[PDB]
Amino acid sequence: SPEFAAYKVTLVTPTGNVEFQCPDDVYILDAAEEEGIDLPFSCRAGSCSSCAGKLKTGSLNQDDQSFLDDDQIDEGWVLTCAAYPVSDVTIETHKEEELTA
Ligand code: FES
Repeated sequence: SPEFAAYKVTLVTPTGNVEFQCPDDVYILDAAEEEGIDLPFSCRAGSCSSCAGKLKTGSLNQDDQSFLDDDQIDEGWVLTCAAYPVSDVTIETHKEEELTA
């Protein structure tokens, strides 16, 4: 494993695609906000639905999230405030309304 790495993050938002580099040790949401991007959030701690998105391409680490159950992780759900990229990723944002619980 490299000590450090950078990953291309593409966010498909309701109003456009936005893209940015994200370090291996920076959450999706923080890397987006570093580039002026407006995403939904609240707790910023991985324990709610505000920042939910759907993984479309690549792989994510979500050790730091606690709200999504294993079934939801297997459905492609992502808490963008608690997810690190481990590859180039594409994520559809603003998806909280699709969650059941
Ligand atoms: S804002 Fe609450 S889990 Fe991300």
